[PDB]
Amino acid sequence: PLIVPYNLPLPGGVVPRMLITILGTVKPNANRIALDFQRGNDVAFHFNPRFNENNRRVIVCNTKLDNNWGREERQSVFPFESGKPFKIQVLVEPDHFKVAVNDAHLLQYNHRVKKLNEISKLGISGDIDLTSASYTMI
Ligand SMILES: Cc1ccc(S[C@@H]2O[C@H](CO)[C@H](O)[C@H](n3cc(-c4ccc(F)c(C)c4)nn3)[C@H]2O)cc1
Ligand SMILES: [Cl-]
Repeated sequence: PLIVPYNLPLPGGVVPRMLITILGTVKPNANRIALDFQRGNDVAFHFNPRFNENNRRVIVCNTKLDNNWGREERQSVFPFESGKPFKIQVLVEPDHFKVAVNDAHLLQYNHRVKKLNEISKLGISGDIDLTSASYTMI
């Protein structure tokens, strides 16, 4: 398995039609996972499954600019499961990141950070065994 937290460079930044695929297995009794598409110190797109936020499972998405988190976007569809293998696919579209988990569409996140070419790394962290992290053009 790859060492978590893992940094996946995205050479030249992201572009529409770029597909990022992450395979891993959630740890037993997981608490949290995060994907962080980063523009330097800023987080263009934070995708954060929370397994126990006041006894609810929720995905929180947000952007961090100059160390400040913005408005959260929340999704109660929660496709992750402690102990089980998952696939996350993040497709960059012109106006949003489009996320599918286990081949089912989950959410879209409109681009707040609009310099897509400057979003040139992806951090993967939290309560997973990480099998692979890669990208391709579709
Ligand atoms: C005013 C204010 C008060 C409280 C908060 S809470 C904050 O909410 C953000 C989304 O709005 C992020 O989720 C933040 N966050 C989560 C993680 C994280 C996730 C998974 C992981 F596996 C690792 C290693 C780290 N890192 N930062 C989280 O602290 C926010 C604003
Ligand atoms: Cl969290």
